[PDB]
Order: sequence, then structure tokens, then C-alpha cells
Amino acid sequence: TIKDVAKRANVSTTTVSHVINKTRFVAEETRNAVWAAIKELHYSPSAVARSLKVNHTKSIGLLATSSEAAYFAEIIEAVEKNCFQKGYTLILGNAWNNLEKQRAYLSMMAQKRVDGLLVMCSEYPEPLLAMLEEYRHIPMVVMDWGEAKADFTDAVIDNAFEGGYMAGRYLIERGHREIGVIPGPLERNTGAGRLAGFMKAMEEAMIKVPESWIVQGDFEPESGYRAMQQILSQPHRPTAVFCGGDIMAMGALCAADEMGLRVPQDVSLIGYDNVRNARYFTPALTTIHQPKDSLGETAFNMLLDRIVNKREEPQSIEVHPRLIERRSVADGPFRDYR
Amino acid sequence: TIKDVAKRANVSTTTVSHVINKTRFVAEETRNAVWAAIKELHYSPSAVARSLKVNHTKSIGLLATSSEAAYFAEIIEAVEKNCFQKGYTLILGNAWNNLEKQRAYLSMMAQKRVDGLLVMCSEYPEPLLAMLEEYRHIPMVVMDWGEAKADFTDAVIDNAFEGGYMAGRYLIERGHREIGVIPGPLERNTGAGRLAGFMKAMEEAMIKVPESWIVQGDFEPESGYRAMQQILSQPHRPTAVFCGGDIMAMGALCAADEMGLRVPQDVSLIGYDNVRNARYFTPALTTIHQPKDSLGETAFNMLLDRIVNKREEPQSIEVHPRLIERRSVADGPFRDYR
DNA sequence: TACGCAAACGTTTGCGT
DNA sequence: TACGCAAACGTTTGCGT
Ligand code: HPA
Ligand code: HPA
Repeated sequence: TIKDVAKRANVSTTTVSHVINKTRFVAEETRNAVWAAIKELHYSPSAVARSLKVNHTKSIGLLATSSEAAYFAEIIEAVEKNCFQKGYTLILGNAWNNLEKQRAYLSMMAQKRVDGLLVMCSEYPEPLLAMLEEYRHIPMVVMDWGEAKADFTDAVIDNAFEGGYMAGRYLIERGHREIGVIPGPLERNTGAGRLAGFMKAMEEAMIKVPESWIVQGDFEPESGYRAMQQILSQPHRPTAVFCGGDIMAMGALCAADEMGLRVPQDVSLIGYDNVRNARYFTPALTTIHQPKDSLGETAFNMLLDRIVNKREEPQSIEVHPRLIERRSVADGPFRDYR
Repeated sequence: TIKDVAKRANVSTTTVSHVINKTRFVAEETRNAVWAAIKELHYSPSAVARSLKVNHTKSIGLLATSSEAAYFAEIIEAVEKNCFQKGYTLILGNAWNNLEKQRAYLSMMAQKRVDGLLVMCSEYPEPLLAMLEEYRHIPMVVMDWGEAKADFTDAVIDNAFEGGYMAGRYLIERGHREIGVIPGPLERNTGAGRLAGFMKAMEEAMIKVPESWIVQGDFEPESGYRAMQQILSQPHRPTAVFCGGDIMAMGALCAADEMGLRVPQDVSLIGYDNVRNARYFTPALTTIHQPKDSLGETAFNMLLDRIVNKREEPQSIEVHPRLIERRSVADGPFRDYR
């Protein structure tokens, strides 16, 4: 069709091209003439044709886990913002923690020739680390690890341990000594690592959380419901709960309510993520905030780098979590003795 | 690179192609040989090269409004599921109700040559109806209108009016006669149309909602907070509130709480959307459920049709909302007199 | 029986003059 | 000064034999 444009215009397609991408000087007269064509002809320059030549699609892929999840969801909208303002196109893909599903999108992606690869897989088994590294050729960053798992990728790191530690600390310094925890999947950084940070702060205070007081969640409100229920539903119960993430928290909240307990009056609860509307939880949720936005833009940024600046060596950037005091927490029994 | 494969293999690229797409018979012997190459050579067939020939990208675009929003978010994850299982690639794009932003992605999209176009723009001014129809050439469906605005598109329709009406009805039949409403943007179906459905049921009962009892929200919890606050914060207040959508509802909830009112003890409240975790709202939210999933798959489906079956005429499919009774509502003063 | 020749898809870009 | 010739990018596919 570029051939058609050049013809109504009586100029080479070579010309037509040039004006369309201001890649060389063209007489005004001519320049206009081209547009004239472009417009009546109702011309849309084929990006694939062009991609085929110039060798780059100007499009990138999000090999994510799932997008409905609050946490996720926000991280994405960010990444998207950055793609846009920097001309990039977004290819969203959810593997649902499914190897086959991953090997698939991974491939679809390579074939579709995405310029770089954004990776958010949550769990990362050897089997996955492997597939991932057969595409080391395509530039990519994994935006969800705690430490730098491989050498063939860039990494953004959240310090979800210092976060877990802040979480504990707060409770500790609030009067609390009988604490419970519902962590996320241990096969996940935001899961395991958060917990760990929490437990250190605890050992440091010689608080010993009883195993009957620690219940695994899956980051989904239902898991939160069940956990909290399991906790409060027992002879002896803590006065404070640390919840692996805000939506589970939102779950934990409900159940405590359905069991007629008061938050934070009867049970204090602190979560983690600082999700968009945790402030409208009831009560307004006190949590640890994860800089999802920065996390996103910081990821785009590294990728872009490797991309244009053709960087080879790996990189890793740390991002930092911070306490947000809302109102789901209250002074514990030992506050006055400190 | 296909040329490279055919060479290690000592066969025509023509061959190589054929085996890769089982498009004609190839001697086993040969067939294997090819793979052999494909594999060591570590070959990934270029989809763009191929797209250039076969004329179809096998990829589709979501010209959406925003993706973090609960409602939205879910609709998307659906659409994505369907793209995947049907080989399609997803291009997510948020125009944020910004014309320029829209004219942009719209174009990026056409140039990128998406096979069909999924449209979810929320507000739709003439200026937008126009741009949209300059791409009538690219197959597309708008999955967010109440009636069929244009003739150059397919349409999935939600009956958000029958929904608004159900909403009212419930309240009516529960003992309620002093009702309030926080609707979504009137420039939106889920906004206006829901309201309307609500108001009819009201006129039908000769309930007259006082204008000081109806407050616009923007579908965001903060708007909900403010509205509810505005309502309950006044001499005379209703005994029941209909909330244009679940997250705003979640907002309305909080504020009522911060004003020491009880839900549904002091104020009954019913929302709309039936968002993924409205069950974990506190109290468990009673709302109108919107079949987002079906809405999604139903959209993919129509598009696919036009796409493969090269359908020209427009179509429109209706989907239906339904009452979900949770516990944010209680019998009003007139329940016994019915 | 089983496979190749070669032109085409829609652009970009180096050497021209 | 201001523009074209023509080959190339990586595939697919019709006519062959
Ligand atoms: O894996 C996760 N899923 C959902 N929310 C989360 N917040 C932290 N990690 C996660
Ligand atoms: O426009 C909307 N935004 C967010 N949630 C919604 N639920 C219905 N309509 C909307």
C-alpha cells in the first residue's frame, strides 16, 4: 500500500517513506503531496513490514502469573504506563504458575519477537529457571525475586525481609508478645521472605510463635478467612496477627467480624502490600507498603537500558518497603513496660 | 534463519517450512532431520515474517480504560484466558478516557495490525465514536454499551437497567422507603443506566428520592467515602443506600463505620458488580452480580466470528445481571406492612 | 512419490545522479 | 539540490517434475 501512496503522489515509495519518518529532507511541496495521499488513501504504515526490516517490534511482554490480584494488577497498570509513554506496546500473558502455560507464552512471545521480556512468575522451579534461560538471547528482567537467582537476567529486589522485620517490630513495640502469622506461599519471595523478616524480629525479642499460631495463606481472601478463623478459634489465642498480604488481610478481617471479635479492639492486625484501597478496609488497614509503581517503572527502565544501550551484564536494583500506620492496630499488654 | 535450518538439513527451506506447519507430507526421515536442525540451531520461527505473508497477526487488542479497577481487572483476565486458549496474543492498552491517548493506541494498534479490536472506553463522545469508525475496517466489538450506539461494531449488552431495577425492588420489598443513591458517572452505561433502572422501580412505588440523597461517585472508593459521608451527615437520612458499584460501596462502608453507624444495623446498603471479594467486605456485601466472565468470553467469541467467518453485519448479545444476597441489608420499617 | 524454484508480502536504505 | 533503483528482511506457496 505504500506503493499506492507513492503513486497518487507521483513520487518514489522511497520518498513516501522518508517523509513518513522524517529521515531525510523533502521539499515541502512534495512533503505535503505525500500526506495528501496518505490521508485520502487512508494509509496506515505496516509496523510488521517495518519490523521485519528494522529488526525490532517496539513491543514488550509481561509473562505474569495472574492479573486480577490487587497486588499484581497495580504492578501491571504501572508497567503499562511506562510502555506507552515510551512508545512500547504491551503484551500481557498469565501462565498461572503453569509450566506448560509458561513454556507456551514464552514461545509465542519469542516468535512474536518482543524486544525485551518482563517476568513475574511467583514460584520459580529449576524447570522454570531453565526454560527462562533458553531465551537469554531476548533481553529480560524478573521483577519478583528476593536475591538474584540467575546471571542471565536483570533483577529488581524488594527487601521483603526488611519488610517482614518492620512488621514484627511494630507489633513488638506496641505491647505485643502473643503474635500470630498467616504467611503467603513459601515458594514465593513475598511469601517466605516476608515471614523470615518477621521471624527474626521475633527471635530478637525472644517471642516464640507457637506453630498452632502460624497458618499458610495463598494470598487470596478465602485463605485469610480460614486462617484467622483457625487462629481465633482456639483455647489460647494471640493478641496480634501479622498477615502476609492485604487481601488475605481483608479476609482475616471479615471472619474476625463474623466471630464477633473486634478489630483492632480484640485482635490487632497488620498486613502487607499497601494495596490501593486498604485504606478503605474496615478498619482502615495498617500495613507495610510496597512500592509497586516504582517497582514497575524501575523494571521497564532496566529493560530499556539493555535494550537500547545493548547492555550485557546483569543488574539488580533494590527498592524499599515502608510502614503505613492506619488503624487496625492497638497497644498490646506490654506497651507500658518498655 | 529458516534458510540456515534448511541447510544443516540439506533440504529446501520450502521443506523446512512444510514440516514446521504440517502443511504437506514429508518423509519421516526428512521430517526428523529438520527438527534436528531446528533444535540445535535453536530455531524460532519468526511470526512477523510469517504474519507479513499470511496476513494476520493472530493477536488482538484491548483498548481499555484502566486495568487496576476491580471490575475491569476481572473482565480482562477473562478476555486474556480466551485469547490464550484460542492461540490469540493480547495487547493491553489503557486510554484513561483520554481522546489523544485513545487516538494513539488505536493507531499503534492498526499499524501493529491486530486481527480484531476489543473496545472498553467507558465514556463515548462523538469525537470518539468518530475515530472508532475510521477503523471500521478492523473487526471490533465494544463490550461496554447499554444499547447499540453504532452500526459498524458488534455489541455485548448488560441490561444494567434491569439490574438497577432489581436493586431498587429488593430494597422496596425489604421494608425500605427512604432510600439514597450514589451512582457512577452519568456518561457511562454502568453509571446512568444502572441509576435509571433504580429510579423506575422507585417511581413505581411512588418513593421519591430527595436530591439531597443522591450523590455522584466516580466508581472509586474515595468517592464512595465522601458520598456516604455526605448522606449520613445530615438532619434527615435514609435507611437504605443503593451504591452504583462494589468498590465505591466498599468506600461507603468504611465511612459509615468511621461515623459509628452500623451496617446494616443502622443503614442498609446494597451495591453492584459482585466483585471477586465483595464477600469479604464487612459485612459481606449484598449486591447485584455482573457476569463479567461471560461478558468477556462472549466478546471474544463475537470477534472471533467476524474474524474467521468474515462476518460483516453487526451483532449484539445480551447478558444478564442477578441478585446476590449477602448481609449488608436488613428489613426496613415497612416490611411487615406488605 | 517426495520434494524445489522463485516470486511475493510491505517496508527501509545504501549508493547513486 | 532533491530525489530514485533495487536489493534485502524471513517467511509461504503455487507450479512444477
Ligand atoms: O504472590 C502474590 N500474589 C498476590 N498478592 C501478592 N502480594 C505479594 N505477593 C503476592
Ligand atoms: O466504569 C466503571 N469503573 C469501575 N468499576 C465499574 N463497574 C461498573 N462500571 C465501572
